[PDB]
Amino acid sequence: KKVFIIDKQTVYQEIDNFSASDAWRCAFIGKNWPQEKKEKIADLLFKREFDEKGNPIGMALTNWRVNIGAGSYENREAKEVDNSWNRTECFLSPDGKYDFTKQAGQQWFMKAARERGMNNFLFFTNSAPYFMTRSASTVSTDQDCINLQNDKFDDFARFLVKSAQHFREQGFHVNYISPNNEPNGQWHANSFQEGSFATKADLYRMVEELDKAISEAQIDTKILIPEVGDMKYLFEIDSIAKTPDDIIHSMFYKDGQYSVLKFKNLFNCVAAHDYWSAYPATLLVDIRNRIHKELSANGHNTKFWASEYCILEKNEEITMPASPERSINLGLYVARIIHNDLTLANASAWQWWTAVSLGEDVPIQLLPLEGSNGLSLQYDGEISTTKMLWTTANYSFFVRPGMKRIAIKPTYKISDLEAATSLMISSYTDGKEVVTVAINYSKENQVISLNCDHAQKGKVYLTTIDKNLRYMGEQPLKKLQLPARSVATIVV
Repeated sequence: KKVFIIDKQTVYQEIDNFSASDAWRCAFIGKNWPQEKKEKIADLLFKREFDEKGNPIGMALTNWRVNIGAGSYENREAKEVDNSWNRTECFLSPDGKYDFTKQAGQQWFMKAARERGMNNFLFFTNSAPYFMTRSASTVSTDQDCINLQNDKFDDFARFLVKSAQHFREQGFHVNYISPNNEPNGQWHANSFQEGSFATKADLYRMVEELDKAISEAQIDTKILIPEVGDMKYLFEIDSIAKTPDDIIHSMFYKDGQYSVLKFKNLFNCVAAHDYWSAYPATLLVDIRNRIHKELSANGHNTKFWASEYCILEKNEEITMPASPERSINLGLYVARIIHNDLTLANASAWQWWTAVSLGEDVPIQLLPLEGSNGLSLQYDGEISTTKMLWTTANYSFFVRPGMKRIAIKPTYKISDLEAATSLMISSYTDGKEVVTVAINYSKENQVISLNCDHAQKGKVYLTTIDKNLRYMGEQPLKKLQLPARSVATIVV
């Protein structure tokens, strides 16, 4: 039996949110799906309530990422995005007129979120509007620099700011704008999707122009970068001048070549994606420790956000025919990413890629109605929750904006690396509740003692192969039973 002491006096990062993305699919669901199904998805995502038996109803996410379209849909007769799922409309047209009735399905999702008490939005782009680009398309045709014309950084910044301002004037708190996605990526090799490579010089200009545009508009919105596809780009990795690597030192130190710290409207936070660094455990823990080491020595109190992930990689832990065992394996694999982001990288936010998917790689899997194909999902389908939804919820439903991570140390020291394959646990508080989330990654049931001031009991919520964040009643803290292969949230 293991004993953990919670220390309310040792405080780490402030929590901003847990999030997911509306990209690609929500345009269809919000516009076409049956009302009751739409509403049900919205409840699983946003609604912070318990059902009749005391079980959380969903993730109750506290940010929502909206994909501002670049118009690969209007421009589709060009050499554009090659499929109907992944094309986007654009509010702005080449004549400079705005049509805010577009992106209707996604606007439905904004409205549904707000209705459920979640009014915190981030607007993100995968490309500048097709007509502003070098290739005349959201599909770029080189890796030289950003697929955006040299005199259109201001036009693009103005487009992004006007869109945010429009939605603010409709009552939506669009608090962040993310102008560039995975700028390290060789996007010109990919027509499945909108995209652009970009250099740090490109990124710096976008920050500079957005900063100016936000000040002119006087909107309460901040700029988030760089959304690198792999956390390795946060440090220097090659000898190629153009590469947007070395993000932390070059962009988020005051003497960095492309330091953005001076910009008033910068969100003081670095965003990167979890991709390709979640396995093996040695890589998982080392790279995330490095983030916190380098970032916290910048003397600026800069936050970190893990801003995109889905199951993309393949490995022995998660690559398997579909099964209830595969299902919980995926849930625990991702819960481990979450824990290490929060505790090693000290992340202030953890964000999914698309909330819904046809695969088993995010919170909600969409199943064709029987006998139907994948394209039929543009119109109607069946909602299936994954264990990833529930293991995220262990965190997201209970770890609310404004809470701070606090210390929870065992009596016997474990290494970051050893914890990753056995038992991971972290705590958070708003001064009224203390929330502890324990991952039992091992194949053995474990018993723990939770020492938390003078408290004797907590409510337990449990996700296993059999359980979707099931409420387990008030439990004695001195003897908390952690099933093998489970995530438990303990609320004091």
